[PDB]
Amino acid sequence: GEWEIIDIGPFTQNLGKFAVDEENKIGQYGRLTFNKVIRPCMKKTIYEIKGYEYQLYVRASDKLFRADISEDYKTRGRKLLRFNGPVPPP
Amino acid sequence: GEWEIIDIGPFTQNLGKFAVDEENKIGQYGRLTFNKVIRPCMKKTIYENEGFREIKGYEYQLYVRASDKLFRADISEDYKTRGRKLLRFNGPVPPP
Repeated sequence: GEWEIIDIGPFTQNLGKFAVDEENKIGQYGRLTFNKVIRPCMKKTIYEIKGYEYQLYVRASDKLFRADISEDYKTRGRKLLRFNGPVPPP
Repeated sequence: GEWEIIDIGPFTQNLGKFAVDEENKIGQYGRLTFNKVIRPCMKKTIYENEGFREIKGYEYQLYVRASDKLFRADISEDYKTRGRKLLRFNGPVPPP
């Protein structure tokens, strides 16, 4: 596992939207409206690379949540691993 | 507030010792034996930007292994006073 901080550009905002979409299907937090992914955004590269994990602070419905997203290198499948909160801002 | 990942040498391990020593003083857990601060460790540099710019202090987000479990500890330090404070200590958490 190697870690880096990545920026919060539209590619990163997409992962936030994915987190919210997936959590909305699960329904534990009710109906969330995605607002924004905030800093800091972290990315772990899992090793030859197997895939990645992104740790995000996602603001949905004016609340902040922690979402972890896994991404497989070969298949490019993504999965929401964790989604909890509300948490205070970092 | 600029963030960076910091390495896990003695300064970092002693932030981890701080966190464990403080938590043990609180006593809500059974006695925690400090093992190690693991990667990643994040450092937030807190700047004052209005007027003469300067670094006021730092906040650190740590993963600390203690009694073979992992905990999350956030620590702030004021540079001028050397005031180090345990902002939060939660756990056990799953590994990053």
